[PDB]
This record gives sequence, structure tokens and C-alpha cells, in this order.
Amino acid sequence: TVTAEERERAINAAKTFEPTNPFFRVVLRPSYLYRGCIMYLPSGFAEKYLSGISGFIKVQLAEKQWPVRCLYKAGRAKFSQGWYEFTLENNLGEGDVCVFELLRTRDFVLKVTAFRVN
Ligand SMILES: [Cl-]
Ligand SMILES: [Cl-]
Repeated sequence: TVTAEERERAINAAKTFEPTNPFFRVVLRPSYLYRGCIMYLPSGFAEKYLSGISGFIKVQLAEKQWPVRCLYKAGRAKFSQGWYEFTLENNLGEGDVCVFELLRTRDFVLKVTAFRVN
């Protein structure tokens, strides 16, 4: 069981972290956490940094990388294929808070730091 206090704690820890690279934060919720699901990235961040992002990008957690399809189309960036599997293989669940930062690499790499509830 996840308590309300744990949720508040994890969100506060995530909010304290301020990467030097461009970043956004997202609290994982159930509609993002099942096989075949999608997840839209924040629209402002997507417009500023992810125009022309296409195809399988690298999502990195603890120096391991997962392929996640990220398509920017009709004004929104959407994760699809590979996103759920990234969360499952990293034992991420609802309430965990992920900070995604855009690394200074040739291709698109989003590095995740997870602030886990339990
Ligand atoms: Cl919440
Ligand atoms: Cl694509």
C-alpha cells in the first residue's frame, strides 16, 4: 500500500531536484502504466526541445537504456511502444515520480531519475 504521506514525500524530493539539462517531471499514474498504453509528454517541453523527434529514442535509468517510440505529430509528443516495458523492467509503479532530463548527446536521450514512493 502507498500512503498519502509517501506520495507527498516523493513529490517533494522530485521537486527539489533541478537538473542542469532541460527537464520535466511526471508522477506515474495508472493510465500510463499498462501494456499498449501511451503517454503524452508536456506540450511546452515538447515544442521547445522535441520537434522532429521520431522513432525509437533512448530512455536511460541507472546507465541502462530502453527503446521507447516517441513521435511528435500534430503538435504533441507521445510515447508508445516500449514505454510500458521500460516501467515494468525498472519496477516503476503508480505514485513514483520520474524526472526526465534531455542529455547533451548527438541523438535523443532522456535520462530518468526516479523518486519512488515505497
Ligand atoms: Cl498525487
Ligand atoms: Cl515513429
